[PDB]
Amino acid sequence: MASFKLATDLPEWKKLEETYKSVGEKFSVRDAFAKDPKRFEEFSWIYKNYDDSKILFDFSKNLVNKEILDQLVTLAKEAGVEKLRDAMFAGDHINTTEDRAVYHVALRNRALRKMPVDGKDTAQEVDDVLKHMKEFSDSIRDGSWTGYTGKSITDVVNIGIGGSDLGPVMVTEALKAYSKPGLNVHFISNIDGTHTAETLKNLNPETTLFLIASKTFTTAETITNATSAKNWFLATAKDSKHIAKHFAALSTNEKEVVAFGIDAKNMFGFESWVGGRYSVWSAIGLSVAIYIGFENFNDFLKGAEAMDQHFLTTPLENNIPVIGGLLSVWYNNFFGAQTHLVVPFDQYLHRFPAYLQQLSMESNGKSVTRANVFTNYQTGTILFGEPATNAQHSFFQLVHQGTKLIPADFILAAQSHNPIEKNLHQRMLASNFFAQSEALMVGKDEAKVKAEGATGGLVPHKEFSGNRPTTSILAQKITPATLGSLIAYYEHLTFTEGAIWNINSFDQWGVELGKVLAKVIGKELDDKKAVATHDASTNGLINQFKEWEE
Amino acid sequence: MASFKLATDLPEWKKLEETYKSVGEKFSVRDAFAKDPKRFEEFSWIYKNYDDSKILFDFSKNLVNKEILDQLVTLAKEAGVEKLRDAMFAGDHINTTEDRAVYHVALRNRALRKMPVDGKDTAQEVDDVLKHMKEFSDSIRDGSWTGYTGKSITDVVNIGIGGSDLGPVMVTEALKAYSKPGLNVHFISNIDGTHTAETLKNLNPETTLFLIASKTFTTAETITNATSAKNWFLATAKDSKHIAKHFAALSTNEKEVVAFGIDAKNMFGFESWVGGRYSVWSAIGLSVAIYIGFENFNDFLKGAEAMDQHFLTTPLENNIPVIGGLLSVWYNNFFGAQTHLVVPFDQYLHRFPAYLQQLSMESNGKSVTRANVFTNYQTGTILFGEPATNAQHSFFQLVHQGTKLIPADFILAAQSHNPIEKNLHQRMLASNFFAQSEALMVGKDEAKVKAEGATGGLVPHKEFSGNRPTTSILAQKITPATLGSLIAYYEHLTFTEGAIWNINSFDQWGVELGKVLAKVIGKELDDKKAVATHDASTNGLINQFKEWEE
Ligand SMILES: O=C(O)[C@@H](O)[C@H](O)[C@H](O)COP(=O)(O)O
Ligand SMILES: O=C(O)[C@@H](O)[C@H](O)[C@H](O)COP(=O)(O)O
Ligand SMILES: CNCC[C@H](O)c1cccs1
Ligand SMILES: CNCC[C@H](O)c1cccs1
Ligand SMILES: OC[C@H]1CC[C@H](CO)CC1
Ligand SMILES: OC[C@H]1CC[C@H](CO)CC1
Ligand SMILES: [Cl-]
Ligand SMILES: [Cl-]
Repeated sequence: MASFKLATDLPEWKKLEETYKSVGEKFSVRDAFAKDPKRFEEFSWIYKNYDDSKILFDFSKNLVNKEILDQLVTLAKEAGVEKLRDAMFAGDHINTTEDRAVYHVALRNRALRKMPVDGKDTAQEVDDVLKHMKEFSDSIRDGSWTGYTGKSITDVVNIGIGGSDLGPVMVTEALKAYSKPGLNVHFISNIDGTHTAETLKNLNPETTLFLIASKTFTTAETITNATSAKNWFLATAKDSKHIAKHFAALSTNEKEVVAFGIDAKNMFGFESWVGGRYSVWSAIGLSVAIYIGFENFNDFLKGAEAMDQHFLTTPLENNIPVIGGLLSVWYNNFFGAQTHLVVPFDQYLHRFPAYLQQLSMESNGKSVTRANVFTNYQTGTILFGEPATNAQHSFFQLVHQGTKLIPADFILAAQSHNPIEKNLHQRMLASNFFAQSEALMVGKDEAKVKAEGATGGLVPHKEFSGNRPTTSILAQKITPATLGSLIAYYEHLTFTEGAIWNINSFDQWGVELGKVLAKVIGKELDDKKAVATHDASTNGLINQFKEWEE
Repeated sequence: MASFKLATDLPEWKKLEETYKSVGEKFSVRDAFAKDPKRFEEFSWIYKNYDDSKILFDFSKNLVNKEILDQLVTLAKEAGVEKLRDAMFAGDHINTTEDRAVYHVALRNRALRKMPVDGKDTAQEVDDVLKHMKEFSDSIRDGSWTGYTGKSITDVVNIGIGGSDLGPVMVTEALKAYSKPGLNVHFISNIDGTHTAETLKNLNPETTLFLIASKTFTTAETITNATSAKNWFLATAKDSKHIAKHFAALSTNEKEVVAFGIDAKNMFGFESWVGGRYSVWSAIGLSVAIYIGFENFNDFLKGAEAMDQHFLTTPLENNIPVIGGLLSVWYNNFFGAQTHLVVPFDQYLHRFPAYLQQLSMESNGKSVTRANVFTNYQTGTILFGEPATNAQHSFFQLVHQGTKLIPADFILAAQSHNPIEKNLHQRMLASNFFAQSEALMVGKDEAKVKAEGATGGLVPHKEFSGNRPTTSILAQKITPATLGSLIAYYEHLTFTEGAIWNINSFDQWGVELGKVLAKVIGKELDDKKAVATHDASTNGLINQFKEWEE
């Protein structure tokens, strides 16, 4: 139970509103650098990972100074961010609406610290699943697990949706440099039959392995997809005994897995206290272990663990995910910026924004606090993004010259996995990273536009305001460990935001509703009659569909 | 030159502010349907395509009624939307800042209407490029254009970025059902050397054709990529005489193409008046014509042409792209919603939101009007999305239960290209389409939550406000023609928004800045000394990079 009801009840909230009007609204980043020669040092932090690799988190181009950050830290203290964090790590049931622990941090407890739920350590139970994952993924990779005709597996198809899909997708794409030729992964997720048809069309049943990924093992889309995949498999295999070499399950529900025809020995389990959008660290990450090997997957976990330790043990004023979360609150609640842009200067990370979009928005898109009252202040932001340099050629127009503040995170690795042409591409990429954040800060004034040759009415069109904020995140290399730390950064940022707003970051009563009105209409689409059971728009759309369907 | 300075000073703007306060803010969509039994008919329009196929645009779950829509139409008349549209179609130089025509509509002039720029008809000149495109794409597909060892082309690699990349990507993905076995397309765009390395590593130089897609033929990323691709090609082919069978260009700049080593005969041309984000209809679409055949590409153009005719000839109150644009203004400028969500219930259309994100934000992210003064009101929204059903399990939590208004467009085809399992998947997909928009409108009140079994503090967490607006777009089938119409709808919606805001939707001075910013720093990355020529953050980031680079 909550120590306060509303974020607006915390004394520092009004003080921040007043600082916004006196200092924040008209904040000049150019002036801040001129006032404070040490600003880069003061507003950048080096994170050291467990493997002694490093990531620089530079917040110094944000609309923040010492006064503002000190106030945000006081707000975090008033909100009990540390109390809630500590309860999370203690295994307390801080998912109050589902009455569940929130223990993705236990999934990556590779040190085997005591991490109890309901007074019982989880360290060994988690480790045992990882050992099963190692054994199975090793046998897929070395050919000792063969298909029904005695061939090594060449293609692994994950079937799942939401938290049972997007993490596997994003992480296999991100760490594809660590894959091996001849072993491919695929991801079926949409119920749209296109997804199944296009994915399976050119695969060989004899050498394809399915992972059916579902926490509940009841999700409409996933079980239907999995059934259609089984039918494809059997169209060639022509005997149900062959299923056992070709289908495994990633779930919390052993009874429903067995009911589907998968042997319990090929179920990779996890617990209720793993949220889908926090699940890639669990059995749900099996596709990643198969694609890049268990040891790389373990390194990914250890990266998360090291960031967890940083979050747990660091005073707020130097705690990197907390700082990111405080700046998000600053922009969301005081500037009224509705969005948060994440731009990886990295093609492997092309699905990173999409993954973070689920993490962030599904966590923090809430209107009710832990005191069970409605928020009349803003909660979760809308997170979006695409990789650079492409984004620079497209919606960066609006980032630079539009009327909306869009706080932005830019991410670059100093070293490429693909340093082709003697690192020419990489140097060009990095130059863009530095130059874009610089430009967003410094802008281009009327005098400069004139000096560059514009006259008369053209001039204002070529001006740039500057003072457009960015956070720059520079890693040495996007290894498994680094990616693990980067995701955990955003997990704990998300945590911080939710703690300040006093929401439950860990339920999802909208995604849960997502299965009820659809079943009602599904049955109406199976009947022949025109429908009149809904509002006129829903009826009209259904009836028009009925006239146009096959 | 403009007939007004600022949208806020059009007479109807202050009237719409008063209507927002009195009727708009607290608008009840449920009450609207109860008051008007004909609401679905009054606020939905069937669009008829040139091939007699249809698309239903249902706006009736929006926060709009006759009073509001009539005021928005008056606003459009005061802003001179029709006069600017007519000037666009006349070939006038409405891109005032670059002194260019805006003539993507001429690209899809299959009717060969008189469409002049600078007083000279473009119809035959456009048509002649399309004839070249047909000839070449036919020759790729029929194996008469062979590689340097006499083999059919199997892989076509477009190299380009932004406007020269995202349309080809999105449309080849969208129309993949119309492709043929054994002829694949790929898209290199990022400067990041990963993009080139991963795309080329398993292709055969003997059967790979490159299209270098660049309006200017000077873009740094594209020319660098193209050079690296030529190096890869020559590593196997050895003799540069073989380049003529493997490299073609899509460009306005013949001199630079020929300087690169591409024969002028293998340039597919277009003109200055094609903006990149409006360019897939031009030579830039050659990869589409190769992948799906010229006839399908031509059908795509004819769908756009039909929607152009609708936009040109329809009174504002019944003009479908104008209505969409008026609603956008309503939400952006009166409700203060910063975002616009686009969700295709269609996996083929997975890259459709990203394409629209460029179209929309790059067009309308501006702060200066055609009277060359700064705005005192919001312009372009932030457009985002992913396909459903994935999105329902990603971020729809926030759409349903968060604190932000997010106008959403949902798109479904009645018929799938892949009606597997006797259309089971398709019926399930459709059910979701109808149910999600219904749910966003109806919500779920406190009493219903109690009736469903929640007590005490759990109750508010399970409430849904409803009155969350959607637009539903139901097509018969996403054919080439349908997709052409759909993109043109969003082009003309974008046009409408910009016309009301009095901005130039057709320049992109932030994208142009980005293309000259990186070279300065690139030269500093080539020296190995530490740098102190910038602000302390930019210096700090460059210097840390230098410490960490290979
Ligand atoms: O975030 C969520 O809870 C949803 O995306 C789930 O992750 C998705 O609905 C799949 O649920 P399950 O894993 O139970 O099949
Ligand atoms: O929208 C734009 O203008 C950009 O995205 C361009 O398409 C991109 O910069 C590539 O330009 P070009 O086609 O001249 O290579
Ligand atoms: C072989 N599978 C064992 C699964 C294990 O019992 C579980 C772990 C977590 C939930 S269920
Ligand atoms: C064979 N290529 C000719 C290209 C033609 O001249 C052009 C058309 C549009 C711009 S340039
Ligand atoms: O073309 C591949 C497709 C896969 C799913 C089956 C399901 O019956 C149909 C064939
Ligand atoms: O591995 C494929 C890669 C492609 C680009 C060339 C550029 O030199 C290097 C090899
Ligand atoms: Cl297990
Ligand atoms: Cl041509």
